[PDB]
Amino acid sequence: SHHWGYGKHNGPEHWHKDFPIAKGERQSPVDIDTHTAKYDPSLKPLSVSYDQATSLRILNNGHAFNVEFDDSQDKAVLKGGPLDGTYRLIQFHFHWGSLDGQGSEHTVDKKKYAAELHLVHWNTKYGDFGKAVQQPDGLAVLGIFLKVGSAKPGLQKVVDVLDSIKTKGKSADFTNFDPRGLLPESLDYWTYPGSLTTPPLLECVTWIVLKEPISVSSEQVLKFRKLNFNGEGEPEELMVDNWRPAQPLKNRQIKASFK
Ligand SMILES: NS(=O)(=O)c1ccc(CCC(=O)O)cc1
Ligand SMILES: NS(=O)(=O)c1ccc(CCC(=O)O)cc1
Ligand SMILES: [Zn+2]
Repeated sequence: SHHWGYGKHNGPEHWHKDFPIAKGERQSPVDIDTHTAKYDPSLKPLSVSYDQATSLRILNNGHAFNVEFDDSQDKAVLKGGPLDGTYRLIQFHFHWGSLDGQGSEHTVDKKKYAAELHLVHWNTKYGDFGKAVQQPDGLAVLGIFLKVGSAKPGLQKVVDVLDSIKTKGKSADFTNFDPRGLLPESLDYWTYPGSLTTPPLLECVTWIVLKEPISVSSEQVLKFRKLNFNGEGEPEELMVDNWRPAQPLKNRQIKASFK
C-alpha cells in the first residue's frame, strides 16, 4: 500500500523507491527564474470560467485537504493560455509550511511563499480524470501563491470547516463555495510542462502559476496548521510542511504571459 508522506522517513527524498518517475525528465515543482523565463506572444488569453462551479465536499486525505467539485459536466473550466481545448475543475487543495517562510512548492527566484493553492483540472478530450493521467497533456494545474498579510475573505469558509475534518479520512459537506474568491486580480502567469507534485508523480501536467500572490491572514494559515496527518485516535502529527521542494528543470523552458 501507499506509505509515502512528508516525514524524514517517508518524505520526498524517499519517493523515488516506489515511484521511480520521481527522477524523471519533467518533474514538479520547479524554481521559476524570472529573468530566464521568456515572454511568449503565442500564448492566447487565459480563461478561468468558474461561474457555474459546483463544490460538493471537503476531504482530509492525510496529505492535504481537497475541496471537491461536480465534474460530471463542464461547470467550471480552464481554457486558453498554453492550453489546447477545455480542462474541467475537479478539486483544489493547498500546500503549506510550519512557519510563514516556507510552504510553497514552486519558488520564484528561490523565494518560498507561505503556501500554494492548486486548482486541478483534467482535459475533457480524455473523458475522465483516470484516463487523463495517462496522457502528457491530461491535466492543467492553476497554482496561486499565498503570502501572509491581510485576510482573504473568500478563504474563510474553508478555514471555518477545517475543525470538522481534523484527521485523515474525515470529510464534510462543502456545497455552494465559490472558488473565484481565491484568485488574485491579475491572471499574469508562468507556464511549463511538469508533473503531479505528490506520488504517483505522473508527468501529465501543464502548470500555470500566477505571478500575483493572494494575501491571507496569519490566523487563516494558523488554522491550516492545526489539521492532522494522522487518523482519529492516533498520536497527533500536525499537517504542516506538506510541500515537495523544487526539482531539476532539465530540458524545459518556462514561458511568461506578460512582458
Ligand atoms: N518510497 S515511499 O513511497 O516514499 C515509502 C517510504 C517509506 C516507506 C516505509 C513505510 C512503512 O513503514 O510502511 C514506504 C514507502
Ligand atoms: N499537487 S498536484 O500536483 O496538484 C496533485 C494533483 C492531484 C493529485 C491526485 C493524484 C491521484 O489521483 O492519485 C496529486 C497531486
Ligand atoms: Zn498540489
